[PDB]
Amino acid sequence: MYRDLVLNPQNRSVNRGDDEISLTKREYDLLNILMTNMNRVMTREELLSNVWKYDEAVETNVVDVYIRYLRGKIDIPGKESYIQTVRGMGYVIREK
Repeated sequence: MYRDLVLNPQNRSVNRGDDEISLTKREYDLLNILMTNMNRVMTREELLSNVWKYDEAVETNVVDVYIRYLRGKIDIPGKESYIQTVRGMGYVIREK
């Protein structure tokens, strides 16, 4: 019943209310794994292994960078981020 964000696989974008937000391949995959694992904290290692499955020369830092790309496109001013940072554990999307 979580509807703050709704994935659109037809054009692999995400809807925030009535706003459709275009996402790159990596941004979509990263948002998808977090949403599929709602309320569970995903470590950078877990996110890296899922979104950069066969990539070479890609460290955990890239996960952090993409979380920032995601926040830039989906977060709204005056509202807490849709993706929460959990120091020492990773990232999580929490149903409120």
